[PDB]
Amino acid sequence: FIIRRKPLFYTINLIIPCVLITSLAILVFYLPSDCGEKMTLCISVLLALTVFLLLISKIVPPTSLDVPLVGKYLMFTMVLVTFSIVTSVCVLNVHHRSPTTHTMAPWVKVVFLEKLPALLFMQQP
Amino acid sequence: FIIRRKPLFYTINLIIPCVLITSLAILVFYLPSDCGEKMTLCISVLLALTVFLLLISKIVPPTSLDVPLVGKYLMFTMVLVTFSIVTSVCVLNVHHRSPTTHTMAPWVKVVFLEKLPALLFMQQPSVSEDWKYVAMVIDRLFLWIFVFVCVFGTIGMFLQP
Ligand SMILES: [Ca+2]
Ligand code: NA
Repeated sequence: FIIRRKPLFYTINLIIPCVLITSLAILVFYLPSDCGEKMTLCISVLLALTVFLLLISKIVPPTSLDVPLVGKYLMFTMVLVTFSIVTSVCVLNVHHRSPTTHTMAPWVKVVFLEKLPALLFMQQP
Repeated sequence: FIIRRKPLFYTINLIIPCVLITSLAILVFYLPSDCGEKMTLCISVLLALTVFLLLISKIVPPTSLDVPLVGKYLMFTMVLVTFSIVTSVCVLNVHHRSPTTHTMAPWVKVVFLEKLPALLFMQQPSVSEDWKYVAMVIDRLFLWIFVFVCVFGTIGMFLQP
C-alpha cells in the first residue's frame, strides 16, 4: 500500500510556526544591550523551540533508522539558541563595564575598536 | 527476555534539552547586576529543569526501588540552581547599596576589596562603586565554586553510559 501524505495541513500548522520561531533566533544580536530584554527574547525562543521539538516527536517519533529533518532542524536551532544565550550573557557582561571596575587591555583596544569594526563596516564615529 | 532499549528517541527528546538547559546553570554568576535580568535567567533554568524532571517522572514507573541517574542529576542541578537563585538575590541586594542607606564595615573592606580579589585574580583598577565591586567579587567567588561543583557533576553523569 504505497500512500503519499497530503502535506498542506501539517505544512500550515507546524512548518510555518517553526520557521517563524526560528527566524527570531538571530534578533538577539541586533537588540541593544541597554534595552535590558536580551535574556527574555532568547529564553522565549529556546522555550518555543523545545516545545515544538517535543510536539514533533509526539507526532512523528524519531528513531535510529531515521530522524525527521524538521526535528533535526529544530534541534540544531536549539543548540544555536543556547549558544546565543551564552554569547548574550558575555556581551551583557562586557557592556556593563567601567574604568572604576575594569581596565581595558591594549590588545582589546587595537582589536575591537580599530580592526574588527573595519571588517564589519562600522567605523566608530 | 533480555531486551535493550534503542536510546535515540529519548536521547533527542530528554538528554540533549536537559544538558542544554544545565549548561546555562552557571551563567547567572557572570551576568552583571545592572542588566536587571539575573532573576529571569536563573528562574527560567530552575523551572525548565523542574519541567523535565516531571516529564521523566511521567515516563518511568512510579516504583521506589531505584532512582534514574538522569533524575538524580536533574535533582542535583535543581538544588544547585536554587542555591544560585538565593545567591543572586543576595548579590543584587549587595549591589544596590549606597552610602546614604548602608555603612560598609571595615572587615568588609579588608576582605572583599583587598584579599578576595587577589585570590580570584580580579585586580580592582565613589563608595557606591565599592558596593558594586563587592557584589562583583561575591558572584565571581560563587562562579568558581559552581564550576568546580558542576564540573565534578560530570563524573556522576559519566558512569551512566
Ligand atoms: Ca527590566
Ligand atoms: Na512563561
